Amino acid sequence: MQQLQNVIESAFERRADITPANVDTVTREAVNQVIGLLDSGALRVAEKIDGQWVTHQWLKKAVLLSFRINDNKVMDGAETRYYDKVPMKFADYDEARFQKEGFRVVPPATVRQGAFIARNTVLMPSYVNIGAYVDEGTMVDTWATVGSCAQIGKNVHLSGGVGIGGVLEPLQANPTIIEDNCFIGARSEVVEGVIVEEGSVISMGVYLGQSTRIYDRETGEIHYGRVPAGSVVVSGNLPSKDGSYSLYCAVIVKKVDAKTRGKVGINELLRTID
Amino acid sequence: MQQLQNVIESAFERRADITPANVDTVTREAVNQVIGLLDSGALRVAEKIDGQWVTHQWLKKAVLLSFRINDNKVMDGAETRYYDKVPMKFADYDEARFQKEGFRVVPPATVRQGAFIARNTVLMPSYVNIGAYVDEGTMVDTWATVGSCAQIGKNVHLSGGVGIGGVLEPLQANPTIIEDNCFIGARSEVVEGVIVEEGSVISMGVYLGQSTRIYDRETGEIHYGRVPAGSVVVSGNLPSKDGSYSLYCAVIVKKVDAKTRGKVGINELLRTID
Amino acid sequence: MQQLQNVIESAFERRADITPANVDTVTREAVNQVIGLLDSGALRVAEKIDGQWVTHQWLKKAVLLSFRINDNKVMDGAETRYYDKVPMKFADYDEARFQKEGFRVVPPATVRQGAFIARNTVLMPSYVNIGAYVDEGTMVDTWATVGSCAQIGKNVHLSGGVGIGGVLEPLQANPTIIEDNCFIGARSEVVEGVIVEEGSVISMGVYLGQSTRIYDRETGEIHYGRVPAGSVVVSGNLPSKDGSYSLYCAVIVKKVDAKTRGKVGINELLRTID
Ligand SMILES: CC(C)(COP(=O)(O)OP(=O)(O)OC[C@H]1O[C@@H](n2cnc3c(N)ncnc32)[C@H](O)[C@@H]1OP(=O)(O)O)[C@@H](O)C(=O)NCCC(=O)NCCNC(=O)CCC(=O)O
Ligand SMILES: CC(C)(COP(=O)(O)OP(=O)(O)OC[C@H]1O[C@@H](n2cnc3c(N)ncnc32)[C@H](O)[C@@H]1OP(=O)(O)O)[C@@H](O)C(=O)NCCC(=O)NCCNC(=O)CCC(=O)O
Ligand SMILES: CC(C)(COP(=O)(O)OP(=O)(O)OC[C@H]1O[C@@H](n2cnc3c(N)ncnc32)[C@H](O)[C@@H]1OP(=O)(O)O)[C@@H](O)C(=O)NCCC(=O)NCCNC(=O)CCC(=O)O
Ligand SMILES: N[C@@H](CCCCC(=O)O)C(=O)O
Ligand SMILES: N[C@@H](CCCCC(=O)O)C(=O)O
Ligand SMILES: N[C@@H](CCCCC(=O)O)C(=O)O
Repeated sequence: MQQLQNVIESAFERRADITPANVDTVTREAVNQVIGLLDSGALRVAEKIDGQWVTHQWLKKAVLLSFRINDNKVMDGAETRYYDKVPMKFADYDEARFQKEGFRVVPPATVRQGAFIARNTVLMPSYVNIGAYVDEGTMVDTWATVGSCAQIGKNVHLSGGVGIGGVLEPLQANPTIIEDNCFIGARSEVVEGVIVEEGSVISMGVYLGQSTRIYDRETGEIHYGRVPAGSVVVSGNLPSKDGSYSLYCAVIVKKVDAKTRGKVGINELLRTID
Repeated sequence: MQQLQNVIESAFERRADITPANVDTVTREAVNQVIGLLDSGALRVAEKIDGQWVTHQWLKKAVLLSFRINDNKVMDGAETRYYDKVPMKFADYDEARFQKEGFRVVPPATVRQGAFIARNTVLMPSYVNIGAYVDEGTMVDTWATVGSCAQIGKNVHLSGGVGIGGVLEPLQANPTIIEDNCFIGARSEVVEGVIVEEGSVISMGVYLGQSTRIYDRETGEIHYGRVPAGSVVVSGNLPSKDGSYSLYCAVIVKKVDAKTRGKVGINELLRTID
Repeated sequence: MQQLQNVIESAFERRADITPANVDTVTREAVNQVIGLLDSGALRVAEKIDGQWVTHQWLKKAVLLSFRINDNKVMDGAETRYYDKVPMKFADYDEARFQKEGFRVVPPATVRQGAFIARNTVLMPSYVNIGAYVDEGTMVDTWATVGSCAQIGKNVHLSGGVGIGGVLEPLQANPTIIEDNCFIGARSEVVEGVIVEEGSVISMGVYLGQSTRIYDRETGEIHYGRVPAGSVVVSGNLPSKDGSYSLYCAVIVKKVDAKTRGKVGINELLRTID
């Protein structure tokens, strides 16, 4: 990986001057290799280590560079045409590979090459962008989007119309991360490297970014950037000092319980069979 | 229907042990028949009877079982491939059938087999899941989603990015129902068997589930699970006891009037011609 | 343009009696010409003149008439079929034209014919409807929608799941307009001819329509229908007179600054190369 990491970090510095025509064979083959590993799950943009999520910036750099080294090509849709430079992950798969890989892909769900999809996941019509990692047993419901380099844990349920922030535009320092066993309610959005800790339940229409106050009504504590494991979060507002208006905020109303669990469970019958 | 209802309710009990390989010819043919009837409108998951919506649980059971009896197959997209077990409703249609059926399907709108689409409807790019029923003159605007088994009335307008809850995952007791002549504003969501009574207008960004308080500012009455016919609903918040924060709620601000009607009308010129 | 404007305004009056069969060759060829010009950018539905946006109603009329003069046709998807009357903009393009045109179209992004897409734009999977105009350097992120006749400025960033109001259904007087250099946050919606003035930043989950109060906490001034240039807008609520509840509103919390700019920048490396 040093043999790759090196070439990669070298080119990034020259990013604005590289183009699909002036790029040297070395750098091209390397970025190519790195994208192929992300696509495999062999490498991943962010990892939890010693109980801390860490970002491998050189891997974000390679994702970025792929856009400088590759040229667009016409892609043939059936009733229309496309012109883009990132290949479709599943375009070369056959039943054997799909069977071997063990996930379900509902038309017209789409995934870019360079994204990792784990066994036993179900992708309803949705989008998974380059460099993302989607772990085992997770469902990505209709019109949801897993942003560039985003990290989705095992057994997570991303409801309909949910958006998980990328790192490409706007440019971001760290990917967005949703830990294991979380449920993200319909039309909610999690962006800007916010971390939703495991086993948490985010309600519908909840918008979390670095400037969002996650208010714990119990303790009076206000969080920023992260949702403490096992929380149930809903939309609310906090009043101005004069009380003349109030602004949006996320409110932790309680810890997940049986009652909550009743409404957010994963349906095993929909998962992979034997 | 007893000849079908019977086999169906028998297998459901053995749901976890059935698989596409061990399933007996009988049960397979039956589930198959039942799905074909839902697809026709001949049967429907929930029906209003004596002015009460009622759920036919055995029909929800068959929808569920279809996922145990059928195996995935590679579906050929143009630029990509899919692997799933529910056929595409329109894959076998020709102009004659489309002409005869009388609705409009805008690419890349997609509908699963087992869903009923009525005459004179317009599907912008969106998703309609198995077992759903969409009645006459309704428009499903861009990126909207009609969840599994959901019931949509006649002349309804589901705006852009609207989501109507399914019953598959999370698993639900009753489907979500939107009665006739309702207008659901952009990016709103209605889930968990909530019922929106006829002629109601839901504003943009309104999220309704069983735990959502639908507050009538006029009467002071708080509803749960249903929107009284002819209401105009918008987002709001209710203050904590200490007044230190407030939480999301839906507010009935008034009864539909000419003024309202001015903003939510169906455009007949877009509907079917002669 | 008078030779077209004339025929157009004549037919519109007879809109309900025209059909794909009874329509005269003249009116057909004209509507056809007018749609071809909108598609080219040669004509546009709304234009800023003397620092005021103005709507060319006759052009909205032609868009409307196209739905009366054209008949549906089966469109062949790969795994499914469609039945509609507005052709796909890119169906006839080849690499040369795409290269010449200079924008990027990510599968399965879709655009109707009669919509203008400018050089150096990037369309992630999304929808651009007939008569819309999307200016230079703009990005339309995943699942966003540019409504019928909507006007999007240069270098604008429409985030994921964003919806920009159309004028077809419900029927609208004026198109929705987003001026140059604006950033519209994830899952927000701008409809009903509201105008977002240049260089403004709309946060996530902000819903703006004619009845939305845009409250300036600094001045105490409440706007309706427009976002003053350079504002940063977020969701909030305003309290009832009795203080027994509060209702949704948009709050201008500040003027764009370096801090803001840090979170909303366009990524030039993603744009067109040389
Ligand atoms: C978060 C919930 C699970 C509710 O938590 P719960 O049921 O365990 O707890 P409750 O006791 O009901 O609520 C605790 C407090 O929170 C408040 N609360 C809970 N949920 C709330 C909500 N959504 N809005 C406002 N307040 C809420 C309660 O009013 C209560 O108030 P208080 O404690 O002060 O008296 C629920 O609100 C929710 O968000 N469910 C998820 C909905 C969802 O996303 N469903 C997916 C849609 N299904 C589909 O198939 C869609 C398909 C598609 O769109 O494509
Ligand atoms: C609900 C409305 C129709 C407004 O109701 P109305 O116009 O009949 O009533 P009003 O008199 O304006 O409002 C009554 C009260 O409700 C409040 N109110 C109304 N609408 C409100 C809103 N959206 N937000 C907050 N308050 C609102 C008013 O401020 C007023 O306050 P009060 O009475 O206390 O003084 C409107 O707000 C609305 O939601 N319209 C629907 C918007 C929509 O979904 N459009 C579809 C978008 N069009 C497209 O083409 C999108 C395309 C795509 O996304 O793909
Ligand atoms: C508007 C912001 C940029 C924040 O403005 P800022 O960072 O310049 O200013 P701040 O100093 O943080 O905020 C000023 C005031 O507004 C409040 N505020 C700011 N943003 C807020 C928000 N989102 N919610 C609530 N309050 C907010 C602050 O709390 C602060 O309060 P006060 O001044 O009274 O003390 C941010 O909130 C925001 O909306 N960012 C855009 C998020 C977004 O849409 N990202 C796109 C997602 N990225 C992807 O890749 C998605 C992919 C996909 O979905 O497909
Ligand atoms: N907000 C998105 C934009 C992706 C752009 C991808 C492309 O240009 O191909 C993200 O950061 O992931
Ligand atoms: N929330 C959605 C999930 C559908 C899953 C369909 C599938 O697995 O094929 C619903 O209940 O309708
Ligand atoms: N709300 C949308 C509906 C578009 C309908 C287009 C069609 O019928 O083909 C708009 O006004 O743009």
